[PDB]
Amino acid sequence: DPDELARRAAQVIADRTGIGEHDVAVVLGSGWLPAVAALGSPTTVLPQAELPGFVPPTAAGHAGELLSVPIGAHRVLVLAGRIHAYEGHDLRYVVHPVRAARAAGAQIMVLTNAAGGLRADLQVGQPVLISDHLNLTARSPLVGGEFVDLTDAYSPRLRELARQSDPQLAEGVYAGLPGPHYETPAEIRMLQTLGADLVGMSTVHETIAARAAGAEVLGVSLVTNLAAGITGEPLSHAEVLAAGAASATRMGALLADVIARF
Amino acid sequence: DPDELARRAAQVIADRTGIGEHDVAVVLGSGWLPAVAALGSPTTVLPQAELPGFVPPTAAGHAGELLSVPIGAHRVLVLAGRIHAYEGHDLRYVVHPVRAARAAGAQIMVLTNAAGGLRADLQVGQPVLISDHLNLTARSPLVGGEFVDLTDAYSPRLRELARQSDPQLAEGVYAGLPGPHYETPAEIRMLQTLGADLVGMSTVHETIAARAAGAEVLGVSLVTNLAAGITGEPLSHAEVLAAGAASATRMGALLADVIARF
Amino acid sequence: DPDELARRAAQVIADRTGIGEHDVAVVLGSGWLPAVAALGSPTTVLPQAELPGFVPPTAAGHAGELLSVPIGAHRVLVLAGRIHAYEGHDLRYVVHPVRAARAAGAQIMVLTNAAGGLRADLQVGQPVLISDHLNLTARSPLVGGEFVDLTDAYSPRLRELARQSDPQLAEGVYAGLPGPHYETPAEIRMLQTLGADLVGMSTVHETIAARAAGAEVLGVSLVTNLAAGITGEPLSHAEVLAAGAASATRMGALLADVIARF
Ligand SMILES: Nc1nc(=O)c2ncn([C@H]3C[C@H](O)[C@@H](CO)O3)c2[nH]1
Ligand SMILES: Nc1nc(=O)c2ncn([C@H]3C[C@H](O)[C@@H](CO)O3)c2[nH]1
Ligand SMILES: Nc1nc(=O)c2ncn([C@H]3C[C@H](O)[C@@H](CO)O3)c2[nH]1
Repeated sequence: DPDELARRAAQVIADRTGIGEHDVAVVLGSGWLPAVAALGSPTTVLPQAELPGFVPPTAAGHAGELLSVPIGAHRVLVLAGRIHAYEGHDLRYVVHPVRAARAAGAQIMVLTNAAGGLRADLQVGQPVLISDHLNLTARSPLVGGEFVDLTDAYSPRLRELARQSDPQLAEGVYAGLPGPHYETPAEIRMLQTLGADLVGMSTVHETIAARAAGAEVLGVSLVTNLAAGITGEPLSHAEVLAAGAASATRMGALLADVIARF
Repeated sequence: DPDELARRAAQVIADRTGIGEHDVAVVLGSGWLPAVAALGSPTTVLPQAELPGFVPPTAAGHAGELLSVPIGAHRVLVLAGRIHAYEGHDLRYVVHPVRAARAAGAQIMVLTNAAGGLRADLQVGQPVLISDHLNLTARSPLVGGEFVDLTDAYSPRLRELARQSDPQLAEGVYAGLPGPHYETPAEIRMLQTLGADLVGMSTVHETIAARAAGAEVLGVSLVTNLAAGITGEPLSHAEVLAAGAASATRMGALLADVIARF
Repeated sequence: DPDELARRAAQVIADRTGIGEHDVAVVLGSGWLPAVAALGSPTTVLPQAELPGFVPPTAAGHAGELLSVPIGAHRVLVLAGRIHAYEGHDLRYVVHPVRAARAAGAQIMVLTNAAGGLRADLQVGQPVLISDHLNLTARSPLVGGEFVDLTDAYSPRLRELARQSDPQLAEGVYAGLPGPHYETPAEIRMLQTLGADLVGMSTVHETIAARAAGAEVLGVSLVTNLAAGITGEPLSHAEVLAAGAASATRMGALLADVIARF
């Protein structure tokens, strides 16, 4: 039961961190791992394998960590190593950290990702608030009659707060596609016609899970590349990571500043 | 085998109803349950659990009913309680009532749903004939080489007939999305660009199954809300049901009048 | 493991054909089976059931063949009988022949299909190079962190080469949908707004698999019908096959000429 394992994850967190309430959570996207040191000093580092429900039962492999990091007046659960739908596991594992985090008291999820830039003004290394998404996975992490209203899925308030920290932060619609392949240029023209400014392979489920769980969502894309076909520059995951690395100190400091304003 | 269980469901129906041919079938959408009393007097009430193939093997729970209701010169199988793709069961259970109904002689499926209104003229409580759909689930209830031509999936004739009953019935394209989450406003702008007038979480599979089974389809959406972001009014399932309730007497009477014209 | 069975398929091929490297592969689409005799003389005919990984474990049935055909200075693996996603088997079986073929040395995949024509100039019996695709299946045949850049998924060079053979070959964006149902006219207007010139039920996975495997892709659609609603002419699979048959000699000769230019 996802809610059960989430509650049980949250007991482990509170137990092992000594912290009954982590007020905020962050999921670090592709390339955002080096941003951790910029976020602050982890006080607890929890192997995700030690937390109920974080690891898909099968396809074994050394999952990442959940950090408890004091950021301003918040204990923040920071997810380092996430599961993506394209790994082929149930979405419950994709969104488990949001649910676990919510069970541990997280009222804000900061959902970060690497994204391809579609909108003309967006440039590589530029962080972009997600104002909205297009879930183009044909999936939901919610599994029977759980309506969730997705109006303001990406809290305008958290965005204003984000902008108080960085007033020039652009915002954009993010299209979540399954991946793990990147888009054809024709897909990218499609996405633009669909109203996407950003394209990625995560986030949408986590946002939906977050909202269903009663949490607010700040989405932040790091534009790591302009989306396929826009310039002709070939996309690569190693370019996405390297872009995230080159931008990671700034991204961490951005998040720390923004999260402290929450 | 879906066709087998459908044939076997149809034997149960004919046996328990005493009616060899139900000429029409109705699937009642979200909120349309109170419309039953408006449809007429059920002569037989069949627990869906007593009909082969209606209940997904696992995820147990007290399924609904299939009513045999005389409506005009028709015995009409009326599905009260339906299964939605978002329940996570195979689409065969989503569309089993259409197939069962077709096996019991249904030549017309009346597929009703609650939908969010996208088109400018559509208002809450307004019934809307489905002129067509966008199946945006990336799925089909058909499972190997079963081509079905979906040209006129929503019989223009049944629509004209529907309009003979209610000449001001608008019509619209319905986008079937998986749910169970409602759309982001950005998704709703996407859908509009895609040509949808209505958005929901059912119908498309049933229509496809219906057409594959050789049956005609009248789709009717009750607009229960304007789609996300159009007004800013938050979407809720309880608003969808309450809208369906407020509109249910009319909807039942509409369907009874329309079905008798068939 | 798809790569393992692919390598093992390739050993079988090299063993049974006596040919260590098949430089090219062709997947024949719906209706393209009669084009085989036009392609050349098969030197080996391999039941797909005798090749590791070609047949889905369950849903048994007499799969087709993989032909080794000398075409110009190439040994070409020609897939006769393919698996489509709509058969409900894992995509690994959909794309196994591309992977097997790549393991047997194929550097070019020629991916042929029947498609519905959306673009105004496209006519029935007209072959159309795929310049790009819209993967509208919400799926990928790649299964964990396998980025594949899909920029130039359909090699412009192979297209120019194709055009050296037939300078009037049009090109078009192909939208791969799951099927097996054909589109509603509203879906077809959607697809056009999305930038599709052609619509089908295959190819996109094979292209993605091909590219992931390091192979170049020539896509060729035979326009078998104008897409749903464009003319009103009802779509049928038997029309698709008959169109493919009427056009098969030409299509085979086209492919033979084009493949020899590779
Ligand atoms: N879909 C998609 N298109 C892009 O151009 C793109 N650029 C970066 N990313 C993100 C998403 C993943 O975190 C990770 C993909 O491995 O990087 C992208 N995703
Ligand atoms: N997807 C979607 N968007 C809406 O705005 C909307 N409004 C009503 N409905 C319908 C569909 C289901 O029967 C049921 C959702 O629980 O109500 C909607 N479905
Ligand atoms: N989706 C779709 N729409 C069409 O109008 C259409 N016309 C031909 N085809 C192709 C695809 C399959 O090979 C096969 C469908 O059985 O024929 C189509 N596919």
